[PDB]
Amino acid sequence: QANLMRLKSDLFNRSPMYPGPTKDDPLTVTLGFTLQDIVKVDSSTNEVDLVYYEQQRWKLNSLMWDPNEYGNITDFRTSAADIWTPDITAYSSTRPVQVLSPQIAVVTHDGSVMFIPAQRLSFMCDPTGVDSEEGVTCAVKFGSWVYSGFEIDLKTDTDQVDLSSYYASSKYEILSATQTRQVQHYSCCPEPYIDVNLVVKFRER
Amino acid sequence: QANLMRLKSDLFNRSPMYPGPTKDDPLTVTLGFTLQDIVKVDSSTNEVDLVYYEQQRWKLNSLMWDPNEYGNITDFRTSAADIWTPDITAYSSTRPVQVLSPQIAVVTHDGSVMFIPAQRLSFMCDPTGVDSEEGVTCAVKFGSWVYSGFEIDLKTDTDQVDLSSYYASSKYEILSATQTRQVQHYSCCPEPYIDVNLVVKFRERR
Amino acid sequence: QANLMRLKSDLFNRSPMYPGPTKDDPLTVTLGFTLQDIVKVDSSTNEVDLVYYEQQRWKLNSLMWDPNEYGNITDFRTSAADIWTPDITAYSSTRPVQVLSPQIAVVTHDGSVMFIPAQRLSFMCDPTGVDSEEGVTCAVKFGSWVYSGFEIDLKTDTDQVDLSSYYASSKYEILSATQTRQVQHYSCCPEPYIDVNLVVKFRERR
Amino acid sequence: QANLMRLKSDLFNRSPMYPGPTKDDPLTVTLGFTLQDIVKVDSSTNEVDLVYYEQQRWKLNSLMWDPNEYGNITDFRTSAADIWTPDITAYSSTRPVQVLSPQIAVVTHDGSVMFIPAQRLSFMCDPTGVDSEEGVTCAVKFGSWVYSGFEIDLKTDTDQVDLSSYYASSKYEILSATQTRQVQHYSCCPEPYIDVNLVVKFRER
Amino acid sequence: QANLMRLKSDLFNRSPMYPGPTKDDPLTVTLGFTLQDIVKVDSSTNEVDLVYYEQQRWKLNSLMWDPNEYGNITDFRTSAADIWTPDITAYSSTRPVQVLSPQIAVVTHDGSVMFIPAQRLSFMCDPTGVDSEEGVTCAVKFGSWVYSGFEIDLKTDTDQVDLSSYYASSKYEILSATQTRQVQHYSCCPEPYIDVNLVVKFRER
Ligand SMILES: c1ccc(C2CCN(CCc3cc4ccccc4[nH]3)CC2)cc1
Repeated sequence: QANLMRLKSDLFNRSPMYPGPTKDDPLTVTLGFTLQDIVKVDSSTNEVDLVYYEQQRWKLNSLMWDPNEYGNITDFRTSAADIWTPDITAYSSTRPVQVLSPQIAVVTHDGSVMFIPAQRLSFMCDPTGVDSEEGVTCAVKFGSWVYSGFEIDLKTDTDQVDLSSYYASSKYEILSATQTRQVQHYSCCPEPYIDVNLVVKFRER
Repeated sequence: QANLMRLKSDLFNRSPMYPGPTKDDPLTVTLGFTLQDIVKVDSSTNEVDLVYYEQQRWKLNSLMWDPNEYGNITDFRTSAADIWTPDITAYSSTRPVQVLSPQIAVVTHDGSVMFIPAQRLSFMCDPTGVDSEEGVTCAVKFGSWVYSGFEIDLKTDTDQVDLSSYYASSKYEILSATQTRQVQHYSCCPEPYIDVNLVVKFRERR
Repeated sequence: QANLMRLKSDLFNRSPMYPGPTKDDPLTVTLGFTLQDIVKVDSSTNEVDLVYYEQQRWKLNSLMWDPNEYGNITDFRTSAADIWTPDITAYSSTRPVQVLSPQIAVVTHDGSVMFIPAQRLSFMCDPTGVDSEEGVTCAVKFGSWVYSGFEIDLKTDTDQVDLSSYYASSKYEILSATQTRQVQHYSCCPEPYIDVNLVVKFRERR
Repeated sequence: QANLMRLKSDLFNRSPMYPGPTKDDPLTVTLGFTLQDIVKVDSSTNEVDLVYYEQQRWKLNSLMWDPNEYGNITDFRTSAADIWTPDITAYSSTRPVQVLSPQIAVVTHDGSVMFIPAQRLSFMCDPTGVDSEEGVTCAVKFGSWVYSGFEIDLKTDTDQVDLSSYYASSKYEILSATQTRQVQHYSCCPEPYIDVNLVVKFRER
Repeated sequence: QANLMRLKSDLFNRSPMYPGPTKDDPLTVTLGFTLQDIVKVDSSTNEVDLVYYEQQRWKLNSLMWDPNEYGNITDFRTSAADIWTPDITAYSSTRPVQVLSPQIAVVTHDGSVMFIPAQRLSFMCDPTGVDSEEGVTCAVKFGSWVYSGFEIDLKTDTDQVDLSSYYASSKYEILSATQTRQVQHYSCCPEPYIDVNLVVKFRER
């Protein structure tokens, strides 16, 4: 207990928080989606509600330590407020995202961080043809709101969304769910922007 | 009031907060559910709303004291923000949980903590057959979001949910309610994962 | 303004906040309800919404002062966040209570505190028979969530709920509204538990 | 910018916040309503929703300064959290009031404060007869929750609610809107209770 | 990293926050709208819900630095709470605006600030004729709530709202969307007030 208290004090109370990446020191953020349920479909407003959990991973040199100096502690859990977290947001949401899980991250001695928020998201989708055999395709882009591809490099481990935790008695059946890295340009900035496109094909069970 | 002010100052202002359990220092958390009401059933979205209070108890050596050194004070009440609390959550919720009670915990001189938040939860459940004699079975898993079974040992005193405070004029009658501890070794890694599966069998009152 | 600034500084900046009552130093809290309106009745979920004022009164020796030492100031108003407040909650609510008034309390030189939050509460009630001449009876208990009768002694001035401020053009007419103090004993602990049962008999106007 | 930074520091960092009025030092608060729209009417719950802005004015000696000592600055804007604000509330609301504007106040060198929060309020009103030619009359009292007329003297500039900003394509048309000050006296206590009774007569367009 | 941590410390911890503009030191705020979707239309309450990005740009001398003194850092990202932000609000909203993006701003070495909050707004609009070929015209004014045209000079880059990110499968089709600067005079003091009128002509798809 004493060694962990000493580690947290040395990492967070001694030095200031990580101020975010720069062009000279970019950061790689790996995203992964686990789709739990398509809760609601609104044909009158063209909104679809998803329940999912987003796995986020990044590495910081400022969060590194030698386990031998801290009673062989290799990892710990801390409030997400105690550390820097990437500004990953849905680009086509219609309501503020609702958090369904505790905001706690796991820090490893090599500086690796894992943050897995469970969320409910309302996003822009026309559900016409959901009642058919062919179904309907919905798509939402996830990315850093303010950091370009020069500061935050977004990645996926696989393009396959995890559907092993998908609610078996859901109103909607998943036909396909993919997560793809895209490099986009905007009438904003000449720098490239990176997003992860979550594409879900579904129909009424 | 002076002895309690002195105790709170010695326990919270002198030392930093408990940083959570580790594999070398695991923590046992006892979980208990008291079901008060099945408020809403949504057949179009497959959501069911429960009102219940979740009893949580754990013991910390850092929260121990000698009552004789603090005017024979054996226990006290403090804001849940002043102490560490386990990250126990519903794994299949559809809305952020709503708190219906003050966020205050009871600390005993032996280091025991009791925190009983009253909550309204919307979770995933197909209520088809609720209008029948047989009823319908809903299930929701509770556990630590970030800690494994090597850090947090989640347990239940009984597998029976307390139904003594269940609303008598509820729209739904409950037929059975169990709280069972489950160990899931199947995930990735050699570490086990623990959860309390709250299983409720219910039907429309008649 | 200078004398009040000096008083608030001496009462709040000099000493830490009151840490709550103990068995050795209990606190009496007087509770009173002023029913303003029965806003909503939900026959499909068995929820009833009330708008009421909850008068709360307690006395603290730490909040006492001599008016002669502070320019003859006998009382003042302060944010409820600057002082300790009792954890009085509804035992059968279905939604987090909504606050409709500023969270400010009145402190008197004898240490008396007056806190009257205006609230909207959704609680468990079957409103079947509200459309009848006889009406329907709803009940909701109020009490400390974590303190027993040995730490917080809950009291009422009267058995009657103040209906003088009840909305005259409400959808529902009040036939009777009582607030009764109840002492309960549970098998698990020897301490008595106190609650105020708010019982309201009402029907659809005319 | 330097003179304003110096003024704010001298007014807020040097001295503690105004502790509120007393019987010996009473404060006059001038209240004014600008009705923007009657959004919703609920015949099943007897609730009416208004969108309006509430002009509040008071004067404090602690907020006075000599413009000549601060680069001829006669007034400034500050967050409402930096200053004391009166506890003016609706006495018959059914939902917590929703704030539609930034919580910023204007302070003048003579100690005058102007705070104009834009709000959405749900209050108790039977709207039976709104669909008729005669319309319906709704009333809602506003006043200090904890201060009596001996501490806060509530006033109005006019009896007329400002309707110059009322939404022209509203579902409901305003037939009359008064803003009248009332004194309530009791036999028990010598303390008067002051309120501003906002009375609105309206019908469906 | 070290140079950025040093820059943020020198800009925010050394000096107090920007206290806002004055008549003697006015500020130009550039406003731009990117309409993403007309989510909801409520014919019973006369409310229309929009999802848009509000680009805000201003320049402060207090936020200037020499990149050469800070490891050639030309820009950075910081929480909107760490800096002053203009009180730009919708004048005819019916609900508190909902934020759909992280509250982070970009600061450039010349003192330029870019803040782009993504929002969901419910505002006053009669949607009668939306089901027709001609459609319906909705308008909503945006401006500083407490600052006059003598303190905050509101500007636009173009008269045209960015519709390149408008949801293609929306329930409503955009016929025209303009953002125009207006100098209006209110019932208060003789100082002019500036706004940006967002006018949207739309119909059912
Ligand atoms: C402490 C002191 C005052 C108040 C308010 C005073 C103004 N009243 C509207 C009219 C009113 C009723 C009423 C009932 C008891 C005593 C004084 C009262 N004044 C609303 C309550 C609240 C808390």
